[PDB]
Amino acid sequence: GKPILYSYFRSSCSWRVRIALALKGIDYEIVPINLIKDGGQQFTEEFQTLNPMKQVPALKIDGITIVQSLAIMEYLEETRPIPRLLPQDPQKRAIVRMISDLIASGIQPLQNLSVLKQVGQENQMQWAQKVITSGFNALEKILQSTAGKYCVGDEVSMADVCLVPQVANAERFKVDLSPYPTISHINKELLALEVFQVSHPRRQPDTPAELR
Amino acid sequence: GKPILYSYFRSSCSWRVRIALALKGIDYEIVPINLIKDGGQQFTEEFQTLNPMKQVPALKIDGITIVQSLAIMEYLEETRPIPRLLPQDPQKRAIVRMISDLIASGIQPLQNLSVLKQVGQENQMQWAQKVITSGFNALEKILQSTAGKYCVGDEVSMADVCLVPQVANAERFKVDLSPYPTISHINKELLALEVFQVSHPRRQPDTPAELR
Ligand SMILES: N[C@@H](CCC(=O)N[C@@H](CS)C(=O)NCC(=O)O)C(=O)O
Ligand SMILES: N[C@@H](CCC(=O)N[C@@H](CS)C(=O)NCC(=O)O)C(=O)O
Repeated sequence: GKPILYSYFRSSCSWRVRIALALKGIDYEIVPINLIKDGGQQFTEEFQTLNPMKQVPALKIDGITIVQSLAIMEYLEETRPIPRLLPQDPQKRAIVRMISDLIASGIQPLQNLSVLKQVGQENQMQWAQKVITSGFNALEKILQSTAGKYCVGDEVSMADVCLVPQVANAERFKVDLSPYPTISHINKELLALEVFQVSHPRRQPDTPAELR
Repeated sequence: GKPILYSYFRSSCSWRVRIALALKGIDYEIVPINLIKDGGQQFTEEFQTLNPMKQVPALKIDGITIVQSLAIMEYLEETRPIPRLLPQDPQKRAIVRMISDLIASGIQPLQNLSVLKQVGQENQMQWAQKVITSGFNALEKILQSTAGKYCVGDEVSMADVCLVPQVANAERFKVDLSPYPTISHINKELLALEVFQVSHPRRQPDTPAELR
């Protein structure tokens, strides 16, 4: 059977994996998990047995179940090598992983749904904006040394796969991107590639009709 | 020159790297970065040029500067292969990375100093406890399927290197570990190994005298 991705249309972490799967040419099926309706499907007993962390994505592939988007992408990289998400040179690989982790560990978790719920309605917007602006202040500086056409040199990497979904989140939270011209430029360049379009939140099984 | 690690004695993420460096037998120097005194040395202009994200660890090695503890550890794994932080089988590698990311992306960032400062004095303790108990609820369930002597089978891996420092944080935040017998058992087993002792917060250049 085809690999099965458990995804939510609006989920940044899910988008990451959908981009990687498109990049690697892997035909997969999606099982949508609605993260918001009736408290969220991620809390169901069935989904909790799939991922005790109660998050998407989860990928069933090659007879196993993998959670954590970067762990998934590293698995895909090791088993379906081309196109490469990571370059061959260990020093350049470290830079790609550094940027991916800055986003995936340093920004996204602090603006995740469950965290925003704990912050509360009155402060969640400002909180999300602060986390993202702080992260992008740093990332924009780093990209001055690392970026070519893309985040790390001239080939698409895992850092780019993390960048686009986090920038879309920045737009959703009404963050001013004008002080981040390099993030902005690279984001536009990546969005011109088919693998970032076919995988897009507005083209998902579970995209609400009003957003298609 | 020897590799230079920028570290804080109490930093969980720094401990990770110190364990990996000990594991790989790499002789290194530490430059302490005091994260608390006078607002924190991580905000100095000099440290900001080292790491715009204003966090430890940072490692200078082989003529480059790497930030992000998991990116550092993956670099060390690729360049100094034994003892292995990741197993040879891509499916087992995915499990090690999943657990490492659960901790490093799913728990630690939400109990980091800068986040606790934004939560505020009145709520930070309860916040940290909630994040850690939620993460450990999930992790303890996952380890039921994955763990042998250690988090993933019978060889120490990157998941173990992430586990111990996060458990020490759990102790510092007064989290009840009694419902986590597998995390507790594995933690005790790893703490019996020299590489987790030589690297310990209480044996650092910058350990306050009262804690030595
Ligand atoms: N570090 C993770 C985080 C996964 C995650 O936070 N997923 C979000 C969607 S982007 C989620 O399922 N949140 C559910 C919730 O907050 O209740 C990974 O990269 O897979
Ligand atoms: N994802 C990171 C996080 C690094 C991090 O949060 N470091 C903490 C120490 S454990 C820090 O320097 N915090 C400084 C602050 O919060 O101002 C990594 O694994 O290196």
